[PDB]
Amino acid sequence: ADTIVAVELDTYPNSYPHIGIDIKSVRSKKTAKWNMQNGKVGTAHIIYNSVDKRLSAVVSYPNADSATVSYDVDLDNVLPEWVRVGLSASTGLYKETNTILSWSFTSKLKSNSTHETNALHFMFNQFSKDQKDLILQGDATTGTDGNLELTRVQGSSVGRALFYAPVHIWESSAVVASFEATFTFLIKSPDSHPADGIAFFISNIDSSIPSGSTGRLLGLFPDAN
Amino acid sequence: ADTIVAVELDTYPNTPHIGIDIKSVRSKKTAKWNMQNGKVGTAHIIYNSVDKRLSAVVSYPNADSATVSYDVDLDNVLPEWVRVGLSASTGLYKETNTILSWSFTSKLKSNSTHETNALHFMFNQFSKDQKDLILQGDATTGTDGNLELTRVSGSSVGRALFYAPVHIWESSAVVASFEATFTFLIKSPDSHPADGIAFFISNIDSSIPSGSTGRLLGLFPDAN
Amino acid sequence: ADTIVAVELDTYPNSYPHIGIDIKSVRSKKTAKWNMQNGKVGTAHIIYNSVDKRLSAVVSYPNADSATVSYDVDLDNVLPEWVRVGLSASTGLYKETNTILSWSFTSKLKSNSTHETNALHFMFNQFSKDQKDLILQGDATTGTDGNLELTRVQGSSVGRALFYAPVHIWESSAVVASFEATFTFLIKSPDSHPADGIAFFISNIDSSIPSGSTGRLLGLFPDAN
Amino acid sequence: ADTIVAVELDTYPNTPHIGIDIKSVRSKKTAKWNMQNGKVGTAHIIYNSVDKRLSAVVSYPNADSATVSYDVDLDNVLPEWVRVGLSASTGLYKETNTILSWSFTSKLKSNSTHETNALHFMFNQFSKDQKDLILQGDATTGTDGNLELTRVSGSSVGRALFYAPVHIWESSAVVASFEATFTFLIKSPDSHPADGIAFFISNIDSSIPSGSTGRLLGLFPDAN
Repeated sequence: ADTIVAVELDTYPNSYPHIGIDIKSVRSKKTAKWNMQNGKVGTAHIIYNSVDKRLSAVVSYPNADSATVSYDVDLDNVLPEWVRVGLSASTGLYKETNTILSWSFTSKLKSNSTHETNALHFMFNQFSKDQKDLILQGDATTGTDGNLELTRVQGSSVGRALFYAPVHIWESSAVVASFEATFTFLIKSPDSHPADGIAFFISNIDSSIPSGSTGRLLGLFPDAN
Repeated sequence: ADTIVAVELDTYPNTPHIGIDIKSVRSKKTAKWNMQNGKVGTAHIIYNSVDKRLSAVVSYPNADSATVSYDVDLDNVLPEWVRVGLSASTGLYKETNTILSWSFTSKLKSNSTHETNALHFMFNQFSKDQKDLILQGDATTGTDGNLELTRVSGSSVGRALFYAPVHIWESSAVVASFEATFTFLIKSPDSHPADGIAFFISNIDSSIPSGSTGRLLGLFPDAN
Repeated sequence: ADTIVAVELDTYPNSYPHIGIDIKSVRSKKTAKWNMQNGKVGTAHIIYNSVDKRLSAVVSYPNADSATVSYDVDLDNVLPEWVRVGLSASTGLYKETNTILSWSFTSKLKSNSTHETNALHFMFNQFSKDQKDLILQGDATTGTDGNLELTRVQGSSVGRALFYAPVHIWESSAVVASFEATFTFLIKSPDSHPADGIAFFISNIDSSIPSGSTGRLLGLFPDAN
Repeated sequence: ADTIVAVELDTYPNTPHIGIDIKSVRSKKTAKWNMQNGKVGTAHIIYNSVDKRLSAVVSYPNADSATVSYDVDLDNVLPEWVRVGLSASTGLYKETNTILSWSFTSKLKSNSTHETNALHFMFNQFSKDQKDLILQGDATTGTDGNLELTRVSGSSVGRALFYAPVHIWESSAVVASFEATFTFLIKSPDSHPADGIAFFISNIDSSIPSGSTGRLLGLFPDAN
């Protein structure tokens, strides 16, 4: 199975819409109430550092309240050293979209050594149709008004975009490793109470959507069971 | 008087450790520090308004690192606008408190989509006339392209502050965060020297209080 | 007199609206045609580096054409080493505004020395009412919807905002010095053909608006004469 | 075959200089280079679509710098998507082509308000398993935390490419710009060594052509 660490946002009535931190399981290690806002653009900000060992996520909407969830986890003990970072989404049987308007990420490995910092950073505010630096899985596509549609714009759609370059998320010799990620999303549905999930995840480099991970398995987990 | 939050590394008797001071010289949290005389050290200080915890690591090449953290809401402690700086004091010893590099980054992300207000600077080489630094006391710039916080040749305090006020919090921001790194060199010919260096954040017109020598680091006027 | 190097945008019928590079004089060293677009947000991008010694500026409008002007100048020979960088605007006798929606700047001094880079960077996407890191001159004010109004929102208004910290723009020991600046502006007028000027400028640290620098002297020059 | 733009520094006879090569090994522009054996050098390469000029500086500590520039519209030369890398070749000499650090930054700013697509990486320490680098030929990572482009102990070519494709141009961008810095160390025991290092940009599946030894640098298949 893949190793997944995910910060996910979902409305699946398994049980209000919530934001949750998932460490290797769909049974969230920590959750907080999130008030989904149909048709508004949301902003999710994920941050981690190895001195604190605290994975944290804030989701806010313009003019509305922020939902925040934090969880103590040492990712050294959870992930491979080299990973791929990406975005996932799964639709229930409703008409709705999962559009990502922008995605940026920064990883930093600071050594013991004076000024020895290794860093990766990418920022996408505009996705082209041939976004060669992204691995698109599922029903995910780019170029859609310069956006990335993660789910098919077909109920029970699942889609994922991973950044191409493997990311060195930790190292047995860094005094501080840290990453931060931010994406803006828009979830539009015609329906009153649509079931939908978006997640930012970190997995082994060769992760693939497990067979049958639709719905609240979010394109990441093969099973709750 | 001035409002100070500081991460300080010192060896003063008054009974080596790294410590977090929130407004008083009586450290809210300290860890044991293994001062390596003549070796270059690096302090990394980090804070964000989601976790509300101030953390630091000091490391030396060969891997003795020390780290300390304190959960504090700096909105409730600091003014909205602050100046940031480096401070140091020597007891009666021949010693240096050299800063080879210092960099800082501050971000306020709004609830508004495409948020960010940011400030960042990086000093890897100090000039003799370093106009973007406010030098207080015995601090000087330029000696080897470095910053000397105390005077190089027995009781000397010095402080360097970045010129621009920094916006460290704003009421509607979804996350405020800052980060600071500085590499320092404390070189004493004496084996067990009394010395202290600190990264601090203060009201924008902080100046060295009367009597802030020794373990008060140029920061505090008393041991309250 | 101050030393001014400015990239300015103006419609003063002295003589189409143009973008011009000004080195110490209001009599632009180089100009290009600019088609002012009332009520639209424009983006100006200024870049310089000391290897090329080419000061360049691009102004674009969403969906419209770009105006670009470039000029060979070695700023080592023009400016003091330490400067203040800022934004200026002057209105003719028309009703119109000069609103800056965002301003970001980056200066970098790279030494001969391995990894010896000094850098300053600031980004404002939101200006508060008490923007303590800006020196406001003239009729300039902040907090206006989180914007900076450079001119009074009074015909023959002049206003300027300078960043607080002196900037080390060059050095006799850097192998490459460079800066880049970007700001978004909105110029609204009710009038058909309003006369207005906006500039990004670099001056000595203690520059002030010269007495009587209204109109096409832009808050920078004391005289054409 | 592969499309190459390269900034190369070499000492091959074939008659020291830094040069800009746009698709051929016959440099479009060269300047005189004063190779300092055993000293660490730093190459800085810069380009933006407004000026449409590719520029480079190589400096050594003690200030011999060399610089070269060429006015070229890289949209008309390069594919839209490229990979970037470092390349080196040794004649028959004992020598190293060590890379101590390499960093790159690419930006595409749209006409759209709040533009930016960006990529940046910074390597100051290479790992033995450096999965974000594609190593070709004799190049290896990890030796001292460094990248060795040719093999360290007579005719060796090696190239390192960053994994992710880079978007270096887009048709609606108001300015595309990139920047590259790398510090290198060429150490030969021999006084006048034949060697060449290059920063290059290629189609994303460039590989070492047959016969690209010596002055062809692992980049070109012939002297055309």
